[PDB]
Amino acid sequence: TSACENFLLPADQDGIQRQVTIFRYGQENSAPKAYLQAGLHADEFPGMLALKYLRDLLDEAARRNRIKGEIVIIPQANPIGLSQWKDGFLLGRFDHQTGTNFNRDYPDLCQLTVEKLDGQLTENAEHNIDVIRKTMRSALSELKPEQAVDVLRHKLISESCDADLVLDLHADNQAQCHMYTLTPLWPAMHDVAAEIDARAVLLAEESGGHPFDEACSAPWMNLSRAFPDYPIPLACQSATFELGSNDEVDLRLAQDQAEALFRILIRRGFIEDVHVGELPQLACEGTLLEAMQQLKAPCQGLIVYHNRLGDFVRSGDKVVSIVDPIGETVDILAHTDGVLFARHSQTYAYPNKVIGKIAGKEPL
Amino acid sequence: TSACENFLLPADQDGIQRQVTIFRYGQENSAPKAYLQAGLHADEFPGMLALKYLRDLLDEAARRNRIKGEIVIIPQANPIGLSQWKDGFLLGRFDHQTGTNFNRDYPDLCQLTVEKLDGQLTENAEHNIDVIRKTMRSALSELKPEQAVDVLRHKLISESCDADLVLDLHADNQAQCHMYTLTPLWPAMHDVAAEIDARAVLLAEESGGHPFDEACSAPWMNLSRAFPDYPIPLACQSATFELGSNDEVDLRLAQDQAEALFRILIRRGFIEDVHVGELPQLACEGTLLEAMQQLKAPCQGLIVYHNRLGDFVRSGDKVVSIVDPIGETVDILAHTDGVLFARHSQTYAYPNKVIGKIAGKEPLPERKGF
Ligand SMILES: [Mn+2]
Ligand SMILES: [Mn+2]
Ligand SMILES: [Zn+2]
Ligand SMILES: [Zn+2]
Repeated sequence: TSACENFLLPADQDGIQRQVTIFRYGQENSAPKAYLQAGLHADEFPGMLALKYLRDLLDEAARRNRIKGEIVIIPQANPIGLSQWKDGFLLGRFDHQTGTNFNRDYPDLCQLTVEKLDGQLTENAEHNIDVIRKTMRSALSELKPEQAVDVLRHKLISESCDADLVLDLHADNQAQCHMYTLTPLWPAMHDVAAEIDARAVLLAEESGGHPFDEACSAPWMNLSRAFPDYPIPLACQSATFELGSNDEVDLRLAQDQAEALFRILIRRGFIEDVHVGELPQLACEGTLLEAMQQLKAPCQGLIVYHNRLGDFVRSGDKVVSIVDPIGETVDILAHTDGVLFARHSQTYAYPNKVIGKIAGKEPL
Repeated sequence: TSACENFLLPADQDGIQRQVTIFRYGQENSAPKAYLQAGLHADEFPGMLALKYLRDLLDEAARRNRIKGEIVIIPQANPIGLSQWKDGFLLGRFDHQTGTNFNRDYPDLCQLTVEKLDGQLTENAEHNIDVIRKTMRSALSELKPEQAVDVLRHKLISESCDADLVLDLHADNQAQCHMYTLTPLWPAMHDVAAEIDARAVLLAEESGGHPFDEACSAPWMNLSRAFPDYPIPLACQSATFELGSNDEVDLRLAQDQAEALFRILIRRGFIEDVHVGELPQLACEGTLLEAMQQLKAPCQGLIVYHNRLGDFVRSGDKVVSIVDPIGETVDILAHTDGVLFARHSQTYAYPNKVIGKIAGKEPLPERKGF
């Protein structure tokens, strides 16, 4: 009662062909559609173990015949990064062959569909959703990527663009559970943030060079703006969950995160004959990404933190110092009030290294 | 206060010349000699901060004119590794240019001196120590390394081989404070182990491919065996201190470790007009390296630990599992009673990855030849 696909990438520079294993729990192309992936950055582990245990919960839901939609699970979304060992360490953030970030350069499904949708939209929002989703699938079918990493990105967006719910599971080098989403999907995804116990929710309409979560949700916002004459709702509700620290692999945590993801699926109509009960209290407000402070090391040296992970800090507070063991010490200050939701796992800096993050409000 | 030397390495593949900063607090070639280095593995930080604070303590001792010997301090013994960033991470264990481990392929000063010492030894132990140390310095003078990493290794052993006390400050990926020394320097270095609060003391006569600590202490043991007709004491007392986890950078800890290193220097006659007092409780017995179990991942996957760092584990206990999130789970057991003094910081495995260490007392059948 669970489908398993092993999608084969083309051979890399060493002639090695890698596979993306994809699990599907429901009725193909039916009902509501959910997409959950982990390990796009192959060195970010908590999502991998969480989806292993979410599978155990969905295996039971399938046996009890309780799966209402199509639920797509990819515990290891990036088998290219997962092979990239150097000197005994897994470096899973950048592609060795291209040097590019695994969570950048996704297709713009607005740019690829605006031409095709010219005469296809009506006053019926539900019609527009089905037309836009079919157009997106067609547009992607016409693309012929060659590099393993481009083929990987292509498959992942092909299997997620038409979903109602998309959770990209990530981690930071040393961080509290936090969430990113498209600004206008707040407060729509309050329930998701609450269930996973996010300690920061960071909002943007456009962030970097076309990341995966924005590749899924942004097109609905940009098409709405392209065709203001028609009802185009934000049909694909995507978010990035930073579930914790890159190396935070704990049995209890992964089980708790799997249970939270299961509760999210129940709340959004993927699981039948299960009572959830009261939504947990959200521990933070949604804030703009533009209001977040990156703490940067102005020089090389030891990273000495004066604040614990998750401390509420005030503008002017000494948060972290760079200590040259054969030289000088430099103090680095908070420039905004907020929560120090991220630091770093490797306590040595190079100049301009991001060594921490504070979720602020941008007051005036 | 102190002498400061900036020893220049030859230019690397990008034409960049790196320097090793060396501090000296005493006279020269004087009294007892101490050598302390940190960051030979450039991604191992606790020793770097500890020696910065040990310098603060020695600056004050120098101002008060209380340094009795020569004390040599190198907080960052490896400026080659310290530059080796890849994808925003510091890879400080292996040399990019040679592929070699920074703490391997040191000179065998027994092999380099046995020929020269043929007719130089007498019934006077103290004479033999001075003869062997002078011979070691000469033997090293004759060597002409060309590659930056070989020149670096050469300088570090040249400035440490003739020391009475050598502490090579290291860290492990995720570990409790623990110590390695030459088997016959146990119990001699019980005081050192006690002051640094080692939770494991691991003994070997020869470990891997010629590491630094053994390069300093082994020659005395091997020369004693080469010339059994003469008194050759273990003149150079070396140990490796794994001070904690690679990224364990804490003000309190570095200050506590600096204070402990200072107390070791006082106990061994390097600091005047300071009394130390009662030796702290030793937390563990000295055990053989061959009695230590390396836990190895038999396959790739998530590393899921069932035991906390520092837990006492029994033979047969499930300590760690390798979990393929799209496959099977494999359980890994303790095969000896002992303390799980090390695990690992990066909780994903490749086959044969060492993912933990248990300090046992019974020698294990598989642990021969390291
Ligand atoms: Mn400081
Ligand atoms: Mn398990
Ligand atoms: Zn990420
Ligand atoms: Zn080391």
